[PDB]
Amino acid sequence: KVYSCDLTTLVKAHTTKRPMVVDMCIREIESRGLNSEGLYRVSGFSDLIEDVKMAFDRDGEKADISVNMYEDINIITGALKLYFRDLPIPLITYDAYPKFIESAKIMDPDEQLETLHEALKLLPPAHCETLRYLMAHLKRVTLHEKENLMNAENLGIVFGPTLMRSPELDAMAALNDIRYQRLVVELLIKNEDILF
Repeated sequence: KVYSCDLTTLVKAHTTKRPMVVDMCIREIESRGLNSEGLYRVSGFSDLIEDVKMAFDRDGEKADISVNMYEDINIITGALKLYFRDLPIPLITYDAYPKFIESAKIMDPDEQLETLHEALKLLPPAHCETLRYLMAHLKRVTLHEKENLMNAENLGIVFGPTLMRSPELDAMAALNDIRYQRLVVELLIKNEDILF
C-alpha cells in the first residue's frame, strides 16, 4: 500500500504534495531528535522499524509513530530511510541519475552547482518536491552538528546509496559511483537553500 509503492502514484492517490511517511517521520524527528547523537547513522532495532512500516501500510496518515509507541527516535529515522529504500523508482530516478553523476564529476564548484540545478529539473514533480523537503530537513540536522555529530558529509554516507542506485557493474567505476552518490547528497544538503 504505502511502502514499495511508486512515489508519483502514491501522492496522486492521496492528493498530497508528498507521502505521509515522509511528512510524519520528519515531523517526529524534528520534534524530538535534532540533537540526538549520530542521527540517521545509528540504527534503531530492525524489527521495530519493520513495525513502523507495517503501521503506515495499514493505517496511512493515521499511523501511530509517537514517542509512546516508539521511544527510540532511531526507529523513526530507520523507518524513513527504509521508505526511500523501498521505492521502486528511487528518489533520484534512474532517468535523472546520470545528470547528478555528471554534476559530481565537475571540479569547478559553480559549474557543478549549475549542473546539479539542471539534474533537479529532470526529476518528476513529486520526486523533486519530496527531495526538496528531505534536503531542507537534512540541512537542519547538519545545523545541529555540535550536538548530533552529523554533517553533510556523514549524511551523504547514509543517504547516497538509498536515494540513488548504480546500474554499473565494473569494480573501479562502482567504488567511484558510491563516492559520487555521497557527494551528490552532500552538495544537495549544503546548497539546498540555493538549489530549491
